[PDB]
Amino acid sequence: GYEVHHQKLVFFAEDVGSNKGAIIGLMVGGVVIA
Amino acid sequence: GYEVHHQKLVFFAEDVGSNKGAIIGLMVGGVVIA
Amino acid sequence: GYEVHHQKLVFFAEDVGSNKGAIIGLMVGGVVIA
Amino acid sequence: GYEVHHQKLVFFAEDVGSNKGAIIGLMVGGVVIA
Amino acid sequence: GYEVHHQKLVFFAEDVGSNKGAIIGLMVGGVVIA
Amino acid sequence: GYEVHHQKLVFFAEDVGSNKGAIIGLMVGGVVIA
Repeated sequence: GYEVHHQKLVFFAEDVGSNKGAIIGLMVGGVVIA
Repeated sequence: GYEVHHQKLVFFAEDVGSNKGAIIGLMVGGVVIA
Repeated sequence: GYEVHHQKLVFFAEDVGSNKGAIIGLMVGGVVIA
Repeated sequence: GYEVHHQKLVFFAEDVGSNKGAIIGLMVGGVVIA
Repeated sequence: GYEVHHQKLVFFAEDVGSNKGAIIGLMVGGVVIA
Repeated sequence: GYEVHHQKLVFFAEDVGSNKGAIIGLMVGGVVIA
């Protein structure tokens, strides 16, 4: 008998203001210029 | 007997204001210019 | 009998203001120029 | 002056024979039973 | 002047035979039973 | 003047035979039972 629950995973937990660049959460491969 | 529940996954949990760039949550391959 | 719960994983837990570069949370492979 | 080219991303690069289960390349959310 | 090229990312580079379980390349969130 | 090239990233570089469990390459969050 197992029980798994209430795990929680966040990437950005607050405000993201006045951005002008490249804000990525998860990136597999690929290039980014900024 | 197993029980899995209430897992939770967020990428952006708050406001995203006045953006001017590239805000991506998950990116597989691909280029980004900003 | 096992019980796993309430684990929590964050990448950015506060404000992200006036960005002008490359803010990435998790990056597998891939190049970044900034 | 920038130049980005010839990036390449593969998920399965060879034969996939006699399968009987769940072969997924990329999975966001969702359950799999096998 | 920059130049980025010929990056390469693979997940499975050979044969996948007689499978009976859950073969996933990339999985964000979500449960797997096997 | 920069030059970046020929990077290479593999997860499984050979045969995967007679599987009966959960073979994952990259897993963000999420549970696995096997």
